Amino acid sequence: AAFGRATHAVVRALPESLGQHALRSAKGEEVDVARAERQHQLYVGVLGSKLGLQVVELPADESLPDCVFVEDVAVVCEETALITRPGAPSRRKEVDMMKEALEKLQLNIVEMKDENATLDGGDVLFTGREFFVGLSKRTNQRGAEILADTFKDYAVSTVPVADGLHLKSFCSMAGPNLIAIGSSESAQKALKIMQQMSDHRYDKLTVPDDIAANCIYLNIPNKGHVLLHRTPEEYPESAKVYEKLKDHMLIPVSMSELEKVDGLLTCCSVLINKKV
Repeated sequence: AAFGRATHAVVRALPESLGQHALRSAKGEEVDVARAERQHQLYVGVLGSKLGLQVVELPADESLPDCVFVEDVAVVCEETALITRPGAPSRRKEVDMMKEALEKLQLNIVEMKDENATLDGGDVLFTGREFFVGLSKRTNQRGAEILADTFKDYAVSTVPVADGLHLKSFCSMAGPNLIAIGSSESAQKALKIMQQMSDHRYDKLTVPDDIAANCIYLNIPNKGHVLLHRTPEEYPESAKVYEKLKDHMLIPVSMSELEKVDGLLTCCSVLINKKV
């Protein structure tokens, strides 16, 4: 029915191999794995206990150190699940535990098994109206075409993404017809490419920190517009921009330890709307 409706959330536990062996763009501090596990169980508890989603929590795999970032292996729109082929070849066995979880929930399963196609679902921004697929180092044109043949009801457009990023490294849906966007020059150029290719005017929400533009919008029954954004302790200037949304229910979620391995808020869940 409404945009942002979900009943189910597919998540995955963190391996202890994440702190040394999961992929990171930038060079920085060592990853506290136990602090990354406590921040991820607060996130699952927002979706499961505080919002009432039905949580499938997949077990961790120590040979897959990026198995927590489950948005990259599955794109779900309505009841059709596109099982993606990820751009990193070491992450391609994370589609095995996802495919069992989404056919236990009885969705329609389309597998991206073409050997020339890559797509990360963190390059996929679903606006409710249409799809924007970021062309990056993890997602080619052939993976964007397989996403277009899977979802034939929706317009699929391509945007170039600057290097080492996903498309949702600087943007997400913060509500119906509302795109949160970072204020860097790679983020602002990509929003201008996305606004000229669409039929619709989207309302725009500029936050100063680019990683803080990744937020989770949810339409939850008997609670309304729900926005999961980053904390004021992490990013103070971008959380006061989120506090101007007085119709939204704002939940601050800390994700400070998974940000060292470029993992953001949308990357750790696949949100499913299952109907009757």
